[PDB]
Amino acid sequence: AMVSAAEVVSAQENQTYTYVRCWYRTSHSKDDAATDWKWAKNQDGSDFTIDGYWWSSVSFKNMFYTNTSQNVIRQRCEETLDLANENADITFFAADNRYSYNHTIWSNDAAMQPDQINKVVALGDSLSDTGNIFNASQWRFPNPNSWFLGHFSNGFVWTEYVAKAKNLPLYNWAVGGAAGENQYIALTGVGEQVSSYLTYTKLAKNYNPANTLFTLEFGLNDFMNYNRSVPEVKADYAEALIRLTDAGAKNFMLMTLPDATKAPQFKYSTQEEIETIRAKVLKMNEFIKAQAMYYKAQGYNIALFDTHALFEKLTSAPEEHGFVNASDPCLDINRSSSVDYMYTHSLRSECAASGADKFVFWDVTHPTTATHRYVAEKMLESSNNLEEF
Ligand SMILES: CCCCCCCCCCCC(=O)O
Repeated sequence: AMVSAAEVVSAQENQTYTYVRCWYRTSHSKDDAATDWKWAKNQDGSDFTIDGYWWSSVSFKNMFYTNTSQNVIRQRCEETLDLANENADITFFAADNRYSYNHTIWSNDAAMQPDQINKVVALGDSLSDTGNIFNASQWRFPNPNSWFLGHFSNGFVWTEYVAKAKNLPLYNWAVGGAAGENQYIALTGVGEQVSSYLTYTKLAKNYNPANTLFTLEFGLNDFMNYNRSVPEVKADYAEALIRLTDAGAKNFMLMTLPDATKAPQFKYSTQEEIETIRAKVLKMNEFIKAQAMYYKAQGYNIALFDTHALFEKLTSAPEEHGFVNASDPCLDINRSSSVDYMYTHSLRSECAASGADKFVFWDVTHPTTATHRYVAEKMLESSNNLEEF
């Protein structure tokens, strides 16, 4: 059951209030990842507060549960900041004071919800993480001057673009790792993400898992550091889907893995290492397609997007997709060291000239926010903008 019914009522009845931290990109340019924050206000100038309750598992990572909708909170942030900036890329969190870390706000659903997708729940790695490893690392990994507030990019990741296009709240369980290295590998596992999603949603009011759109992508971390073999990663992926569908999940956005060996990171790897990872990716992608077919045959709503085929096109012919460069990071990083994520980096001259929206890669591994937007747009086109869901 994860949390007893008694524990749930006791936590839900422990009613209180908290404040809202409104984050925003300080520059009008997506070349600058730097952010700042302001407390949300009401139109009369008074502090905006939200009512609800706190809950943390043995993780001690506190989530605030409110009846106030994500749209109302976003609206308060937008009006408070009054930034005539198209690239403000506003995000928000619960915080009692300046000492507080960035707590996720869960907006409780109404008892009478229509049978329709009303939220996005993301699971995965640094292709989806919006702040979990950042929060875990105490706002250090990745550096907030060169990576957009805990996202491994210069802005929003594909899940945020998918959720925004559909005007849906996004709740993130994805956790960034370290490409080609062993840092955080016992903490980033999809098993722990599914367990966490199953524990925290038990505290939500009127939660109907049938109304959640689940996104899932992982396996590249394990293939890059040799932590889990192809069959071990296939088993982990199959387990995540078994556990989620057994817990009432009905809707999934699945994707094949892009060939990470096409990223700037692998300029510094040996050909032997590259061919090994490429082969694991190809093997995993056939399994992902088989899993999508398996759940579709059982009557689940599955949208499978071939991200692998898209990144093959993006890296071989960037000019056909609106990019000038798919071979270098936009940031002036010329090695593959996890240590670089702790520091500030200038843009390399070619990226300063063209703008970050014309580069496929932000750093040696991760796509820029323009690439994330393109992937989101291509996925939304393949799924005919909520067709099966
Ligand atoms: C060709 C583009 C490839 C994009 C690779 C994205 C990085 C995958 C995530 C692996 C690191 C991690 O987050 O644990």
